[PDB]
Amino acid sequence: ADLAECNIKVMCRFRPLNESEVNRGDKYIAKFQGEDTVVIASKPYAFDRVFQSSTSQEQVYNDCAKKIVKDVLEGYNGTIFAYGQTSSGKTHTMEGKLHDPEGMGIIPRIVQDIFNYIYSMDENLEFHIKVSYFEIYLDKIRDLLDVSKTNLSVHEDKNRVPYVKGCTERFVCSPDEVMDTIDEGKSNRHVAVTNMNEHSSRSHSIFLINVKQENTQTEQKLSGKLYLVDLAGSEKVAKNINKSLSALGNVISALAEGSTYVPYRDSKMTRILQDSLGGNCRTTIVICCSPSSYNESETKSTLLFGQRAKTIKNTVCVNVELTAEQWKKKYEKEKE
Ligand SMILES: Nc1ncnc2c1ncn2[C@@H]1O[C@H](COP(=O)(O)OP(=O)(O)O)[C@@H](O)[C@H]1O
Ligand SMILES: [Mg+2]
Repeated sequence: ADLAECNIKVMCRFRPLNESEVNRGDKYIAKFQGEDTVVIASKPYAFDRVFQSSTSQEQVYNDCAKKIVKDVLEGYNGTIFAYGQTSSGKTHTMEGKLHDPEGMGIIPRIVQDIFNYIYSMDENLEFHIKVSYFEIYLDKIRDLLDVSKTNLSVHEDKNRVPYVKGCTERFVCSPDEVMDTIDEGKSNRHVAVTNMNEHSSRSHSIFLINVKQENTQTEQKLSGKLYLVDLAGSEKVAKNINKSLSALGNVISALAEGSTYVPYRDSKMTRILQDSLGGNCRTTIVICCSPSSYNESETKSTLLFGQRAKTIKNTVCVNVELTAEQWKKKYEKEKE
């Protein structure tokens, strides 16, 4: 009818072994079945989809993000975030070779698709797309489009949904504008960072696409937020090196158990993704793993996080906006 309940989608992507791993006695320990199951230590883990090391960027996008883009275009909130220990393949998955047609990742592909669609519709559909690009490090938000603001606050919008107050919101009209924006952010992130390899492994990168469209015929306004997240490393020290990752794990556990209380507040990361996790949003998590034997423990660890998240259910619905005028017309036609 109106709204529907849906599970969080969880895709597991293994990457091929790197030079480093090959040089040691590292052996490929992932055994594949069908295309939804992977075996590690004579144990099966079934997901919505399992991607082998040979799976191309393009394949991942089609099986994972293309659908999200379609929902967002329909007025749905969607989220996609990569999860896994450092070097498992999160950035490669979400970003890839930003401008390489064959090597680019989910984000740049989603950007092209959004505009391909728009350029297809008639003039009756008017889209207003603004983007934001910030990062969360040590529980503090920095705007990648304006690095001078380094500790932005999370507030609630008019519809009581979490949002980074005061973060840059660029209005874009073409893919190119979004790409330049993304290049601008990648670049500023280096400022005041004394070691990008370590920094990025320990920080959260969030790219937000706010899509608002209005139909002149139907007189309806739809709006959907699209979070594309490149989480910090899930590896442990005894416990998660990233407290924010401990939070994400607790939130995921609470939801998966059906507990009335969910610790979203433990970190602003989990507060920003509050709607993505248990709310009005179509979320897809891509857990990234190393097929390496040297990494077997972190992998099982990652596979479990995926198995829990998979059991969570959201109650989503299109996000329509009506004026008091439009609202009453319908109210009357219904109050009949
Ligand atoms: N699926 C993959 N296929 C080929 N190379 C990959 C794949 N995933 C990761 N890599 C490579 O592995 C290294 C780890 O990359 P990255 O995605 O940035 O890891 P993470 O973001 O999880 O720390 C990089 O050099 C990257 O290009
Ligand atoms: Mg990374």
